[PDB]
Amino acid sequence: DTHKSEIAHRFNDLGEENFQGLVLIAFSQYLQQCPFDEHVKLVKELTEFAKTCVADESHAGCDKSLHTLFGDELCKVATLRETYGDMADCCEKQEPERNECFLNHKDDSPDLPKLKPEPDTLCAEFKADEKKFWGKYLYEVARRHPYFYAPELLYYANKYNGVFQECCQAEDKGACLLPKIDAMREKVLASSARQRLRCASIQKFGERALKAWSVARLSQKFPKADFTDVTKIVTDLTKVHKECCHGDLLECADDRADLAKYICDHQDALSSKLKECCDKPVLEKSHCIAEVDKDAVPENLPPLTADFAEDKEVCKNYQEAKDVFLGSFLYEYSRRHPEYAVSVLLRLAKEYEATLEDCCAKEDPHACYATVFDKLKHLVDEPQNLIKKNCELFEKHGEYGFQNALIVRYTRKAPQVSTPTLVEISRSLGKVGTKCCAKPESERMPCTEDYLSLILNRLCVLHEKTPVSEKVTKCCTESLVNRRPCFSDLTLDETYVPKPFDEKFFTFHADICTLPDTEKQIKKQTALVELLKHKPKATDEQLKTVMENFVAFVDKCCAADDKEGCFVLEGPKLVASTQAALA
Ligand SMILES: C[C@H](CO)OC[C@@H](C)OC[C@H](C)OC[C@@H](C)O
Ligand SMILES: C[C@H](CO)OC[C@@H](C)OC[C@H](C)OC[C@@H](C)O
Ligand SMILES: C[C@H](CO)OC[C@@H](C)OC[C@H](C)OC[C@@H](C)O
Repeated sequence: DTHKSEIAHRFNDLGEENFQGLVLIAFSQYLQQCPFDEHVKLVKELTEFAKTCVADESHAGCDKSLHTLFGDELCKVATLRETYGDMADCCEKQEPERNECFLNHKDDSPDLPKLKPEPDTLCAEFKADEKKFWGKYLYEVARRHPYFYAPELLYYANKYNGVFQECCQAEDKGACLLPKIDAMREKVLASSARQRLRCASIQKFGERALKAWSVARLSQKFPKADFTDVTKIVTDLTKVHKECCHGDLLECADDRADLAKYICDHQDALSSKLKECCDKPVLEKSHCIAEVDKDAVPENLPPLTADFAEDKEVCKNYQEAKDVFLGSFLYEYSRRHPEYAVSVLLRLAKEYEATLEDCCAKEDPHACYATVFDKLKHLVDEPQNLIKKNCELFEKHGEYGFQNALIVRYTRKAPQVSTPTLVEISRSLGKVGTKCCAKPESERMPCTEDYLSLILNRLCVLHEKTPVSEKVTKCCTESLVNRRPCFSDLTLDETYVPKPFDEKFFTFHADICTLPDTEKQIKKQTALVELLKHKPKATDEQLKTVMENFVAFVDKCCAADDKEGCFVLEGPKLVASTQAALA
């Protein structure tokens, strides 16, 4: 009834600016290939209707579900079948099947042109119309990242406004803007891959998967909070995420504000670090809570062995409520160990489960489970050795070299995967050395495992849409928690049948010389994957040889008088020599 006017409710809660930015973000994530101009028209239609409903909630159609009015507007796009083909058959369904149908067509890899920041243009547009400028930013990020966490995206537009405000008054605009745009881009991609994982985890493993993970993570952040408080916040947070992942962006933002306000209302029970956040306006306040540091572990917490090893009544407590007991173990263990990664803590709780499953059936269980922490130690040693061996590799070779060593590893593990994905994934895995290796001791394992989760999740998303490795299938779907170690344990796929040498990847036109350093690296790393797809067992000496000849060749032609001529006429020599080197 009254609150059947969901659209009026949302508009009242969020205010017009946020309402519109959220509706814009929604259209952009569902119809990633429509122009801004079109999306602005749809947002204005729905805002105008919301305003009619606010004035009068009994107006016709004002009682429809917000998500229904929104799906109806999507279906009312004339080019819908021309552009999105099958997507239009979504329209023939009732909700919530219609939406689940639309969501299915969200495109994780839409391959839209690269935005190349032209600072003077950016600044002319920003000066012309600040509000259109920000809209075009939301649209452009949102269409590229159809699962971006919508309220954070509103936040980024507000935050970076100060950028343009200061930078666009300067004469040397590009010196001011370009470093900041780079940093903006960094946060955005980080944020995107994080939200992508939250959505994949809900969709492929269930809401409970994301809850477990959140319980670990918040217990580290708010180690003084009570289990029941963590539980309340995680559930409310998981609803917010499920809503954003399902395209319910207004309800998602509305629920998040409520959560931010609840966390500020109760900060004394939660963390003293929250004081910084709580006098801020709503988007910054939520951002600031999402980013707050771990509070200090309180004094006087009993040793974990008191409740979970020494205690003679573990088996009783576990059999009486298996799930609460493990949840509680997870909370207790997480609060005391901010230095452990979330997934390591989840792996610890699973192994603990396994142990009690075995131990409680036994004659005398207490003797069996009392040494459980000795059993668990390997789950902490292995991530540690991973980090140790990889960080020395990274520092021995630097980022690009480290990327190249993972190119070799990953092509072997998953040779069926497409070369652009193996290059993209391997370059990100190597950047995990750049982001994590130099961090403090108590940050290295959380940082390493968290970025590995984000990048393997990106591999799983791409792969699940066009499956070509049974092994990558296995590691993606068998267990969210064991993804990283499942991937880590892969050896050369002995099932794989080598492809013939693909020469095009070792032959070039003159415009290779003109490429940015990154694109040049990508060309080389692409060649590298191709070497291995052809000869997965090539020796390091062969690979270095080929790649040294490759760089040598490009140098030589790029320095020629006739570049094209040297590439085309000499190019067959690199091909010939490369093959001779693989004999
Ligand atoms: C579609 C329409 C532009 O005409 O809305 C986009 C606009 C309201 O952006 C909202 C976003 C939160 O703005 C950024 C801040 C700094 O104004
Ligand atoms: C209001 C604001 C929403 O993003 O609060 C978030 C805060 C409670 O924690 C975010 C934290 C990093 O958990 C994310 C996990 C669930 O992947
Ligand atoms: C909210 C809930 C307990 O009430 O916490 C999640 C609980 C099932 O964690 C147990 C354990 C970590 O599960 C291992 C799986 C989810 O990876």
